[PDB]
Amino acid sequence: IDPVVLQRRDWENPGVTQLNRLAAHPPFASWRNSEEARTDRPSQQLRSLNGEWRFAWFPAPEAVPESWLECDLPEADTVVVPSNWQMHGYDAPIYTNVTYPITVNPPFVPTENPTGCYSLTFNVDESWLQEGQTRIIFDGVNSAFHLWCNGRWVGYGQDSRLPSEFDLSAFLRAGENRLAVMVLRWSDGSYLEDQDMWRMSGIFRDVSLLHKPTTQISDFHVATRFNDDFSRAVLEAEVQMCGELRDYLRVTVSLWQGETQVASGTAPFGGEIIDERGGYADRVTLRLNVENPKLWSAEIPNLYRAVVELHTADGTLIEAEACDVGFREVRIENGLLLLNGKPLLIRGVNRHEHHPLHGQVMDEQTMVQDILLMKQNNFNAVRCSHYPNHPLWYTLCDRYGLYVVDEANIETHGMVPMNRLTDDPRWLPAMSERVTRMVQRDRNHPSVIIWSLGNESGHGANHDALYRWIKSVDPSRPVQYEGGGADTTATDIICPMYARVDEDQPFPAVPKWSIKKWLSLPGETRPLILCEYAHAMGNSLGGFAKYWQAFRQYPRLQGGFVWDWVDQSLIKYDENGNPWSAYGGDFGDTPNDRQFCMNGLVFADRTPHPALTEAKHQQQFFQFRLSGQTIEVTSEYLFRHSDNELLHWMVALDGKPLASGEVPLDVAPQGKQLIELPELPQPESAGQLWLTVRVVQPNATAWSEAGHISAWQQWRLAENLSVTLPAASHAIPHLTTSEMDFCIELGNKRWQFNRQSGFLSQMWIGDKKQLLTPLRDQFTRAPLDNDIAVSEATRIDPNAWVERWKAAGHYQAEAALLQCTADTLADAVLITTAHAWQHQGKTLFISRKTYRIDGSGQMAITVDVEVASDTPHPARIGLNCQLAQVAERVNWLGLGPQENYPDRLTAACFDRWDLPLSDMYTPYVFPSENGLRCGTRELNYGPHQWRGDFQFNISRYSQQQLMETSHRHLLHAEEGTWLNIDGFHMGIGGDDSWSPSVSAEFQLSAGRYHYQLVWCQK
Amino acid sequence: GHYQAEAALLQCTADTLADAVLITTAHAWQHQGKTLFISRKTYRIDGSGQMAITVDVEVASDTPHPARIGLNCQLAQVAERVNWLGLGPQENYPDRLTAACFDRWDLPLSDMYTPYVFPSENGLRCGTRELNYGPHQWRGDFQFNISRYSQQQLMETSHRHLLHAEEGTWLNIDGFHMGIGGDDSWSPSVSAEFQLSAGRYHYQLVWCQK
Ligand SMILES: *[C@@H]1C[C@@H](O)[C@@H](O)[C@@H](CO)O1
Ligand SMILES: [Mg+2]
Ligand SMILES: [Mg+2]
Ligand SMILES: [Mg+2]
Ligand code: NA
Ligand code: NA
Ligand code: NA
Ligand code: NA
Ligand code: NA
Repeated sequence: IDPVVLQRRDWENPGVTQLNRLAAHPPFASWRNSEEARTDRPSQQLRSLNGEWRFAWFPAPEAVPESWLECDLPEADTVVVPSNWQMHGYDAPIYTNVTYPITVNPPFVPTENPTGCYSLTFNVDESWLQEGQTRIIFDGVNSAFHLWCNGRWVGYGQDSRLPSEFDLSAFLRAGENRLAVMVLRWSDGSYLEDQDMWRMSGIFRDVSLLHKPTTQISDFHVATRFNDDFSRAVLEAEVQMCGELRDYLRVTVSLWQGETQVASGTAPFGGEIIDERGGYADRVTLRLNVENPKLWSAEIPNLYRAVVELHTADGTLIEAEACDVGFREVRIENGLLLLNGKPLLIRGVNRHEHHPLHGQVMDEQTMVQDILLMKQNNFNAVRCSHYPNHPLWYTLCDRYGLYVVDEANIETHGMVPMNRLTDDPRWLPAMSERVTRMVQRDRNHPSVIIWSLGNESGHGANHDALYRWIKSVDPSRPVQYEGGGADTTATDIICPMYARVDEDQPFPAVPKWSIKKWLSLPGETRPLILCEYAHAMGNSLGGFAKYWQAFRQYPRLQGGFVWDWVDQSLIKYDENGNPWSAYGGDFGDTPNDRQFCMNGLVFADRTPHPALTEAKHQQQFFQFRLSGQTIEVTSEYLFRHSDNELLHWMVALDGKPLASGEVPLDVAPQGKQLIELPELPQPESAGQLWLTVRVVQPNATAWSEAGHISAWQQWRLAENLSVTLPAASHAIPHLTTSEMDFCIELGNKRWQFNRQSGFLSQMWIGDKKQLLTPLRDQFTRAPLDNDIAVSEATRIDPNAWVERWKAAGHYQAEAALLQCTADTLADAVLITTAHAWQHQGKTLFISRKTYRIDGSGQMAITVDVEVASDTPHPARIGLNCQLAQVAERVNWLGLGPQENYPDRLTAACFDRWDLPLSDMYTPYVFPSENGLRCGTRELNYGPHQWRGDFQFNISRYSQQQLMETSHRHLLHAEEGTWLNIDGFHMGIGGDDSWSPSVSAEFQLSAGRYHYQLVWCQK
Repeated sequence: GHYQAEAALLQCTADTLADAVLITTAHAWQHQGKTLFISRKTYRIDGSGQMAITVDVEVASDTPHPARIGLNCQLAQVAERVNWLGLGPQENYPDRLTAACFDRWDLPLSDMYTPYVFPSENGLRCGTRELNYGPHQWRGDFQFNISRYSQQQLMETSHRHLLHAEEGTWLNIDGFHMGIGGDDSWSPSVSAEFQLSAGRYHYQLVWCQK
């Protein structure tokens, strides 16, 4: 194909971002019936061209044969559109984080430029061509394209994340027509699309045809302005037209509240005088008064319907357009972000448009599934990281109720320095279009409360210009932008990524201050909402509660957006057709950044990670205090009463329920309720009483089913310590001493301590061996993504926990025996052991133990550990062994039921839990230490019971296998069951995942540690 | 009832090992039917003359966190000097020990008492690994105070000038001690991290002759 199209190379020129593209505008449907517009029903004037298309792949646009313009290529395939062509296997998707997937040489792209040739033969009815305007709408094309209709060149478009529209009126004929779309993978637009995500291409959002009359609504803006107490509002609708102006033309704007018309107004065209040359003859603004409007919030998403009718004075409708209207005010005042006059607390998450099968194509089902899960887990806000979303997303957020940060498709992370392009006025045109056309599209959505200038593009003069452009065109929403230090002149909100709660990170030029400190820096007055925090990569969200404590305590700390919602894993199939989750590098893509695309609170199929429950608990909308027998409930709702809430309470003695009841909740927003519990029966047993409360929603909502639990909290009540001594045992265990073993016999039970190793190597119950691997101290864990601390494949931080561990010899050190002795007591055998772990003549740890086996068949293991002060703090201080048994169930008295770690255990509840063994393993795509449960007093597995105060995990996978396997699908069940029982376990961290992030209070730094376990048969 | 709690014996047994005698004890402290604390100990006396005291303490979760978890006795010996390896040389407490340095300190006994005009617990030194007083040596990882005044006398006396040296020397050796606070002096002011709230406590002392 040629000639001007190939010679001009528009995809290597940031001065050309489009040719012949129509102006951006809010969603249109061109209804010719007002009632269909009101009810938001399908429009005959809006056709989908989604479905089966013809497609051929080429290595470069030069390889595209001319004949393709005229007719179908025989070698083409029939494929579904929308789609990313990488998902159909035509070439590899690439995962890189920061480094561009192409040589950095702006505005040039590689000569080998994968080219997708899409075509469609389709019908157009004569009615559509006799009169009016027929346009084609490409909602998303990645990254740039030329368009032909029936062999004739139509135009060109850039920006993968906003719609490109072209007038086809002069190109079409009645009956059969053919479209030819040449999509280029790389363009100068790629320099503005360096988001930390899979790099794909193609026609990946809807394609549609829209018919508008020649005289048409071309744009409209809806604003809602309020009095001081929000009891009065004015809806202001500016309407623009194209076509010939006539005196008989009219616009009517009506506002609907369900079936009730609340207001209507009509005017001819002709705006007020704006300057010395007059006003806009082709515009009119309608003003409607609304008394006591029902206000829109995420809490209660009240919506009205505005209908915009273009018509003649005699009453003949030309066309109607429409939108949902949410009556809400967003403003920053005295340093606080307010919604309808009340300060928001953002329970937010970043959300990419990712599907493990369809790549970056978004469907309604997945969108709805995401929103439901978000709301069920107490999220009220979403950031569109890092591009305008599929248009349906905003409609759903409007109707379900979520606060939205709408973000321009501008990320230049890979530039050196980051602002090389954004400070260059030659790139201001390309940047402006990414901002301005976003605003023009999305400005009528009530769910959009904040505009964002993009992501990770430094701070340049181009940001300041566009910041001001938005502030000028839309004063209704704050503008934020994190680049260049998070608090620049281009942001209304201090919006850092991964600024910690208490700890400063004083990077040169772009420091990350403690969020508490940041607020009070000399002269600073703005609110702080983190654009990204609590990096949810694999086994993560350590310290999430620290953020939420601070958000609640500090008025100007107004929350943040977790990074992020969903793992960007992709599905591949093995030789047997079995699906597996894949990450960076698994497609032959290179260079790549491996698992760094998986940072989600949920797996790609939307199965929750364990971190999601911690998020739900910390983001609860009711706060609880206990005083005596009085529960104080405080509502953090700003607008709604608790009109779908009852409080269930339960008192239990070590898991055994003793008393329970329920009280309806009747709490005003920001209000308090006092609940006096009845007099509780005193227990005639030793142990700890535990109070658990939970908030239950009795009725189904749009986002939840009847019985949904929205909040919970636990307290210790009375404890009665056990003073009664167990009865003197009848049986007495016997000590047999050989050269190789200390053996202990009690009935048909046997304990065998290997005297060379100094470990318990075997146990027998009759003729059944109990151990496959001896019981040994363990001080290492299979490294979490946080311990590894890598964000770019070719970058290692020597301070990373795994790096320090490896270098200190933690994973290398082996036990050296210092002492192994045996003694007979009055009613017990006492085995005393001392070991040392060494690396290069350096003692890392010393473990001193006693094993006391008594007549009741209980083995009491007392362990005292020394950790050298100059060695890096160990991942854990515990024991492990491989059990011969494989049982169906795991039953424990401790924190659960889900996986919990010391810095991520607030959501867990103390109680008696019983799960299948498989649930005790968390299938993180990148395998690591997982499945731990803390605060555990009793553990039951098969014939075994362990008692003490410990943390444990239990599974068919050794720490050794977990640390040696890169992918979960490659793990194999080992013989029997691996048990890791820890006196102490280090935090998991997660403030970020590319530097040490475990807070000091969760590091194993005490130097000397003590724990005790009792092992017996159940 | 922390000041009134009475020690009730639960267990006291003796065992003879290969090279040691082992005494095992358990006690419960109770006030009006409520068990406040349980102390479980072993004393291991070997052929070298050393006595290893292992102490494990349970504290009821619903009793106010205790001021200390340790042992005390009145020694017959009155010596002139106190020698220790730990934080010093001056009085230091868990929430007030940043100024103290770890080293070998040697002071007159009188320097181990702080003469606050209103008498109270005083003269603690923390992070101590070895303590020497006359013929005795204690080793471990503990906090201690040492003086001629019992906690009882300090508690019962309003003015320092009314204190009288008791026979011998009162030794208070703690595995754990609560912070002193002071953010103000008219409400609870000891921060949570310096309160003895762990519920279960472990410490070991070795007592021998120097
Ligand atoms: C902030 C920006 C986002 O796109 C991700 O790169 C995240 C780390 O995974 O940091
Ligand atoms: Mg271009
Ligand atoms: Mg980035
Ligand atoms: Mg809690
Ligand atoms: Na706040
Ligand atoms: Na990432
Ligand atoms: Na209710
Ligand atoms: Na691994
Ligand atoms: Na006193």
